[PDB]
Amino acid sequence: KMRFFALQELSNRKPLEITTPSNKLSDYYASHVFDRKKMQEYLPKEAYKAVVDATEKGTPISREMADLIANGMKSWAKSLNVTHYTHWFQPLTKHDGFIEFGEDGEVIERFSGKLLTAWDGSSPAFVVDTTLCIPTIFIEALDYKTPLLKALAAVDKAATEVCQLFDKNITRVFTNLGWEQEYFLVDTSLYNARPDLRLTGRTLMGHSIPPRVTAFMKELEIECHKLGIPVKTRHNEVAPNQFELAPIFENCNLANDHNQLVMDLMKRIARKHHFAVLFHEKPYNGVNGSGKHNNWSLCTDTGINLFAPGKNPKGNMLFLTFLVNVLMMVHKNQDLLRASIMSAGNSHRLGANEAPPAILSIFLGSQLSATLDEIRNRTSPFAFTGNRFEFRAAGSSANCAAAMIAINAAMANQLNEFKASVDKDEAIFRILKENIIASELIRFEGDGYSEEWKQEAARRGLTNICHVPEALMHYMDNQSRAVLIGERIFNETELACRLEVELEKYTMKVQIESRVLGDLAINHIVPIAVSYQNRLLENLCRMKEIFSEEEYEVMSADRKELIKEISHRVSAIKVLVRDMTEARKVANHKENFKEKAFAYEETVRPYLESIRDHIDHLEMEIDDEIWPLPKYRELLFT
Amino acid sequence: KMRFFALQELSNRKPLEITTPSNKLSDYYASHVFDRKKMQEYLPKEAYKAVVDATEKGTPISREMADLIANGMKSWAKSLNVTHYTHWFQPLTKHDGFIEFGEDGEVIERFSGKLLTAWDGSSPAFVVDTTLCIPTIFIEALDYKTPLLKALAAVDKAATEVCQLFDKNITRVFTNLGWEQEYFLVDTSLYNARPDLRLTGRTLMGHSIPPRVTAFMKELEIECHKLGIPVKTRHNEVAPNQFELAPIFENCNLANDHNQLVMDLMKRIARKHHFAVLFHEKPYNGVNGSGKHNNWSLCTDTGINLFAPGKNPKGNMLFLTFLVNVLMMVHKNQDLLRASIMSAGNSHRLGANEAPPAILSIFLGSQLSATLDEIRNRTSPFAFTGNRFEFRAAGSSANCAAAMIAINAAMANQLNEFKASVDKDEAIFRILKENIIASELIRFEGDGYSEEWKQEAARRGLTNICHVPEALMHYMDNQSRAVLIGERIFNETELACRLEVELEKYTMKVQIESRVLGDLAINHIVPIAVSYQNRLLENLCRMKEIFSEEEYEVMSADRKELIKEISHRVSAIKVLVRDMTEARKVANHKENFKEKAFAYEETVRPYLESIRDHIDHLEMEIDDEIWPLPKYRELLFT
Amino acid sequence: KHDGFIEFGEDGEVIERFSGKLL
Ligand SMILES: Nc1ncnc2c1ncn2[C@@H]1O[C@H](COP(=O)(O)OP(=O)(O)O)[C@@H](O)[C@H]1O
Ligand SMILES: Nc1ncnc2c1ncn2[C@@H]1O[C@H](COP(=O)(O)OP(=O)(O)O)[C@@H](O)[C@H]1O
Ligand SMILES: C[S@](=O)(CC[C@H](N)C(=O)O)=NP(=O)(O)O
Ligand SMILES: C[S@](=O)(CC[C@H](N)C(=O)O)=NP(=O)(O)O
Ligand SMILES: [Cl-]
Ligand SMILES: [Cl-]
Ligand SMILES: [Cl-]
Ligand SMILES: [Cl-]
Ligand SMILES: [Mg+2]
Ligand SMILES: [Mg+2]
Ligand SMILES: [Mg+2]
Ligand SMILES: [Mg+2]
Repeated sequence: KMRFFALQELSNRKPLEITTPSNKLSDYYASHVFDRKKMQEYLPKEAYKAVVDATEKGTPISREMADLIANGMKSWAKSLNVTHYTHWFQPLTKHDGFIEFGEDGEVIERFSGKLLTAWDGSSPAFVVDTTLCIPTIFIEALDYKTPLLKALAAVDKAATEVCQLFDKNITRVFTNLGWEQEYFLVDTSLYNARPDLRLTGRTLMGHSIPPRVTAFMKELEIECHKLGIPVKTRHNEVAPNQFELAPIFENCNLANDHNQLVMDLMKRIARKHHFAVLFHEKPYNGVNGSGKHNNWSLCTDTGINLFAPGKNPKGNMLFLTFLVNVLMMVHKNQDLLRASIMSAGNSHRLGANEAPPAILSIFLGSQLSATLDEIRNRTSPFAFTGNRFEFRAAGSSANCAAAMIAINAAMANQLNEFKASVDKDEAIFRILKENIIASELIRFEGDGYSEEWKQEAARRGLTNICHVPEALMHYMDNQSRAVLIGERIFNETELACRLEVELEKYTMKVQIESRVLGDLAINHIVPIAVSYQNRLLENLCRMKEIFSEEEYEVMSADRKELIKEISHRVSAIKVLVRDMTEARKVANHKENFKEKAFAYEETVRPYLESIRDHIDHLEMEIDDEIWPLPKYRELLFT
Repeated sequence: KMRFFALQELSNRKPLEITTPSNKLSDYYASHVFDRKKMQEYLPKEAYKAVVDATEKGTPISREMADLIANGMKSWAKSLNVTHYTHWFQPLTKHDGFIEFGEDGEVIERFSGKLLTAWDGSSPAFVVDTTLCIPTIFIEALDYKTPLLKALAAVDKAATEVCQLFDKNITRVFTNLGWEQEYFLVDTSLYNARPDLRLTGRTLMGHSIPPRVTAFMKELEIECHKLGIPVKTRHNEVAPNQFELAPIFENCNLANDHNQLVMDLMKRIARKHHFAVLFHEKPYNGVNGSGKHNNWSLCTDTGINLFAPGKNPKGNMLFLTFLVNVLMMVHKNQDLLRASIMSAGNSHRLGANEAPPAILSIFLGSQLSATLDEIRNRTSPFAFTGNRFEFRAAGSSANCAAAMIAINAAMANQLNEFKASVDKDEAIFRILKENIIASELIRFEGDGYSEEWKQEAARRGLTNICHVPEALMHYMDNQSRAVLIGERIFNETELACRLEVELEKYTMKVQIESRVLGDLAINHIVPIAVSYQNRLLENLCRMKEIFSEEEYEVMSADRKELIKEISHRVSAIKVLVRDMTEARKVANHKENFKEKAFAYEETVRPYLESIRDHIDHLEMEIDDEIWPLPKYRELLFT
Repeated sequence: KHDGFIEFGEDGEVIERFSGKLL
C-alpha cells in the first residue's frame, strides 16, 4: 500500500534542469578550491613561498606562517560567501562561524592560523555550500589519512633509493592513483519503500541512460569540477541502474581525498534528484556487484612511469627491476592485500560476476609475460594494464586508502628488501632473475573464476579466504606486521585497534542485516502471507460445501496444496528467525570482540540466506496486488 | 490497482509545445552534423582536402592529419557547447569530457587525433545534447558496420567490373538504401502497468493522428533534420497506434547509420512525451505487426539507377543485365536472406497481416515480367518497385545492415560470377539468356499468403522455413558460406561466431518471454481469478440456503458452471507454467547454444500460446472492475 | 501521409521544393 504510492509517485518525475557555468572549463574548474593558483593570489609574497616549502616535501608550518595563511585563506572563502569552517577528515568511523568578539567589543569574523586536528598542508582546502573544509588528520591514529600518508612516504624513500641504481638523479618517486567508482541508483520513493535497502544498503531479500539520471550526472560532474576533482568519464555498467565514473589519476593521497569527497557529493546531489545512490558492493542479489578499481603507478620526480615498458622492454632495465618487484610484493603479501579490501559488504561481491575471487594473482599477459621468462583481460585481482597496474579486488564502498596503505607499504618493504639484497652495477640482474623465479607461483593468465584455478592455485600455495573474520585476522599475522609495523606505519597498539575496529564493523553490519531481516520477516512478510492464505482458504471453505466431494476433491486439489505450501514457509520462517535471534544472542555474548566476529560469520550469517529463500518463494506465490515490498523487477527497471 | 491509476493518469495529458527553428529548412538542417559543408569551414585548407581524399575512396588518415581534424572537430563541437565525446557504434545488439591536464599544470580541454575504435571516416560525426559522437567500428569483427562495409565494398567492385562491359567508364558503383520505419506507441503510464510489454517489448497475453502524437513527430522530425537524417515522410499505419516514417534514400551505409540512430532519437523523444515507442515486430497479437522495408538500388558514379528500365527496356541492356542478375541472387541465395532477417520477434511477424511468408520470391509484374520472357502488389519478400527493389521481409527492429550484408554480398558474388561466365561483346546475351531461364523458379506475382502457393513453391523447390533456429543455421550452409566467407566478408571463425551470438539472442529472448509469462500468470492473473471466483462462490453459498433445493438448482446452473470453468483454467495454468518452467530447466542444460536454441523453439516456445489461451478466456470471464492488466481495447485506443 | 518539402539539390545542399508533378 506504500510500495504503490511509490510506483505512482514516480509516474511523473520531470528531471531537474541544470546549466553549465561557462562554455570554457578552464573558467570554473577548481573554482571552489584554495589551490596554489589562488594561494599565490591571496597569500602574502612570503606566506605563499612557505605553503610551498612545506608542501615541497619539507615543511614545517610556523604558527606564524599559519595565521599568515589562515587569514589569507578566509579572505578567499569570503569571496564565496562561505561563513563556516570545519576540519574535514575521514576517521575509522562540526561547523564554526568565524564570529568572534574584538577588543573594542564589536563583533568581527576571524580565522586564526591556530586552526591548522592538524591540516594536511598536502590537500587543498575546498568550499562546499558556504563551508570552508580543511582536510585534516584525526589523532595512536584514529583516521585513515595518517596511515596512508606514512605508507605513501615509505614507498617513496624506498623506491627512490632503489631508483638510484639507475639515473643517479631522481630525487623522489610519487604515487599515482586512478580510481573507478561504480554504484547503483534507486528512485528515493522505491528505496524508502524498501526498509532493508535503507538501513542495510542492500536488499536482504527478493526474487530476481534515462533522462532523470543523465541530469543527475549533468550536475554531479559540474559540481565535481568546481571542486577540483577531475572527472573524466561516466557511463552505465553491466547491471540495471548501475553506473561508473572515473577521473584522471592524481598523487594517491589527493586522489583518495578526492574520491572520498565525490562520494559525499554524489549522495547530497542524488537526494536532490530524488534518487538514492547505493554504494554497497552488492545491492541486489543475482546481478553484477559494484566495485572500485585502483589503477596504481609510480611516476618518478624526473618523469618516468616506472611501470611503463615501451619499445624493447628487455632493455628498460629500470622497469624490469620494478615490475618483477611488484610481482614479489603481490606474491609475498597475498593475505595482507586480501585483507585490506575484505568487508561484510564486499564478501557478497568478490568471486563472482566479474569480481575477482579472494585469490591474489597478477596478470602480465603473453607479451610482457614470455618476456619475463627470457630470464588485457579482467577476471583477476591484479593486472598490468599497460604503463600501470589495476587492483580490482577493492570494494565500491571502501575507502581507497586501506587498499593503498597496504599495497604501498607492502611495496615499500619489498623494495627496501630488493635493495639490501642487491648489495653484495651488474648485481641487479642477479637479484632480478632471483626474484622472477621466486614469484612465478603468483602469475596467472586465465578464467580466474574457473574451478580450474580454484585448485590450480591452491596447489601453488596461493591462499584463498572467503570468510571475512578469518581473512581479516591476517592483519596481525607476522608477515603483515613485518610490513605494517616494520615500515613504521603502525605500532603494535595501533595495528591492534585497526584489526579490532575492523572486526568491530563487520560484526555490527552483519548484526543489523540480521536484526532487520528478522523484523521485516515477522512484521511485514508473514502477515501478508497469512492474509493471502485466507483468500485461498475462504475459497475452498465455501467451494468444499457446494460441490460433491468428488468435484471438490479434484477442484481444491492444487489450491489446497499451496495453502500447505504457504503454511509451511510461514512456519519455517517463524522458526529460522527465532533460532537466528538466539544465535545473535549468544554470539553477542562471546567475551571477546575477536570471537564475537567469528560467532556471526559462523552461526548468524548463515540464516540470512536461509530465511530469504523462503520469503522469495512466497513472493512468487502471493498476489502481486499485495506484497509489501517493491519487487526487483521494479527496483531495476520500473 | 495500477491499471486504473493509468487510465486516470492519462485523463489529462497536454501534448507538449514544439517550436520549429526557423522557417527555412536549409537553415537548421544538418545543423548538428560535422559534414564537409562545415569541415571546409573548421578544417585547415589541407586537413580538409584530406578528409575528402579519405572519403574519396582513397585514404588513409595520417595520425597527423587526424589530430589536424580532431582539433577542427572540437572547435566546432564547442559552438554547440558539447563537453563530452564518445565513440558511437552499434555492437552485436562511453562518455569522456575533453578535460586534460596541461604541461603547465593548468587544466585544458583537448581532443587528440589519437581518438580516430577506429572512426568510420565515412559517416560524419554528429552532436547530441552536449555529446559529440564518432561513428566507429568494433575490432574478429564484433560489430555490424565492419561487415556491412566489407559487404558493400565487394558489391561495388564486383558491380563496377560487370558494368565495364558497357560504358567503359564508370569508376565505381554506390549502393542506395531507402528504409521505412514502422512502430507503435503506448502511453508510458499504460505501458509500465503492463510488465510483459516493458521487458519483453511485446504483450505476452491479452484478449483482442491525435494531438499528443502529432506533437511527438513534430519534435521527432525536427531533431532528425537538425541531425542530417532527411526525414521525408510520416503517416500512421494500418493498425491502431502504428505509424511509419521514412527518409530519402542515402548511400546504404549512411542510410543505415541514420536509421540506426533515429531509433535512439525516437526512444528518447518518446519518453519526453509520455509515450513508449514499441519497435517489437509484433507488439499486439491480432493486428498488423511492424516492419522495416529496405528499398535497394545501385547508382554508378556516372549516374544511372542501374535498376531503372525506362522507355524501351530492351535498349537498356545494362538494366536487363543487372535485373536478371539480381533475379539469380534472390533465387540462388534464398535461405541466406531468410536468415538475415529471422528473429524471435520477427517470427511472430512475417507470414501474415501484410508480412511476407518465409518463402523468398521476387515480383516483376506483367510489364518487365512477360517482357523478360522475350528470350505493384505487396505480399512478397522481394518486389521490383520501379527504379529499385523492395525487401519487405526485414523486421521493424532489426539493424538494416544484416539484410544488406546479405543482399549486397550475395549480389556482389552472383555478379562476379556472371563476369566469370561471360568470359568466353555479345556473349553476355548467352549468359543473360541462361540466368533468365535459370532463375524462372524464383519469379512470382500472386497472393503470397495463399495456400495455392504456400505449396506451389514447395514444388518449385523454393524453400520455406519458420523455426528461427533452423532458418538461422543456414548461415553456415556452404552456399551462404560461398558468399559470406567467400567474399572476404567473414572469415571461417567469424561467421561461426555470428551464428552463435545470433542463436544466443533468440534463446535469451524466448526465455525472458517464458520467464515473465510464467510469473505474470501465477503471480498476477491467477490470484485475481480466485478473488473473483470467491465472489461467485459467496453468491451460491448463501443462495444455496435461502432457496428450495428446487430453485437453487435452477438458479445455480450457469454460476456453478463458470465457477467450474474458472477452477478449470487456473488449474490448467498452474500446470503449463510448471511444465514449462521445467522445459526451460532442461533446455537451459543442453551443453551447446545450438542445442539450447532448438531446445526452446521445440519445447519452451510452444507453451507461450498454451498458457495464454487460458488467461485470455479468464479475462473474458472475470469482472472488468478487477483484472490487473490494461486491456487491449485500452492499449489501442482508450 | 505527410511529406516535408525536403529535397536534395544538385549542389548537394538541401532545399524545400514542391513539384507540380504533385497535382
Ligand atoms: N598512468 C596511470 N596511473 C594511474 N591510473 C591511470 C593511469 N592511466 C590511466 N589510469 C586510470 O585507469 C582508469 C581506467 O578506468 P576505466 O576505463 O573506467 O576502467 P577499465 O580501466 O577497467 O576500462 C582511470 O581511472 C584512469 O585514470
Ligand atoms: N532509387 C531509390 N533507391 C533507394 N530507395 C528508394 C529509391 N527510390 C525510392 N526509394 C525509397 O522508397 C521508399 C518508399 O517508402 P513508402 O512509400 O513509405 O513505402 P512503400 O515503398 O511501401 O510505398 C522511401 O524510403 C524512398 O526513399
Ligand atoms: C565491466 S567492469 O570490469 C565490471 C566490474 C564489476 N562491476 C565489479 O564489481 O568489479 N567495470 P569497469 O568498466 O570499470 O572495468
Ligand atoms: C501498411 S505497409 O505495407 C506495412 C504492412 C505490414 N505492417 C508490414 O510490416 O509489412 N507500410 P508501407 O507504407 O511500407 O507499405
Ligand atoms: Cl518493523
Ligand atoms: Cl541483538
Ligand atoms: Cl512478478
Ligand atoms: Cl530459467
Ligand atoms: Mg565501471
Ligand atoms: Mg577498471
Ligand atoms: Mg509503413
Ligand atoms: Mg514499403
